[PDB]
Amino acid sequence: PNFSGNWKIIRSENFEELLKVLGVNVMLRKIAVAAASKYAVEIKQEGDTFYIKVSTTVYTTEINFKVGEEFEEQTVDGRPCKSLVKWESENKMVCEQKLLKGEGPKTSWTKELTNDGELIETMTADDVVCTQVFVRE
Ligand SMILES: *C\C=C(C)/C=C/C=C(C)/C=C/C1=C(C)CCCC1(C)C
Repeated sequence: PNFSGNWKIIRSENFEELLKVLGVNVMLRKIAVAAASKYAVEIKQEGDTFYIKVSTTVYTTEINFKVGEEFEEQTVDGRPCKSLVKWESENKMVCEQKLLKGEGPKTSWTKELTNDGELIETMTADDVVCTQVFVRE
């Protein structure tokens, strides 16, 4: 479908609770929550190949992958992982991650296009699910 677009966050839920699972201390969590209110996602999708640029006010990175082929990225708290994206439905993809070194919570993310034109991203650490909602800019 059409994940392609420039997406601006309109809602962020449970992000602090996710970072807490990930071991981030309280005051860095609060500043990161503030940073998540400026979270923007730029997506270019060509077939099952995705170019995704995620950014806040002072930081930007790119995540490029093809559905079904392993790649390397980082968890949201910054630890390197191996990742594999698969479709779950026409408009939703799920990414499973595996830490490259050491241990830690089981992390994953998802992206979904709703039939209202919203992008819904979730991020998971063990038990805790962060949900962020975007609209096209
Ligand atoms: C939606 C798909 C992918 C691959 C996105 C991954 C996004 C992140 C690891 C984003 C982290 C951020 C959050 C949620 C808010 C503060 C700072 C970032 C923008 C880096």
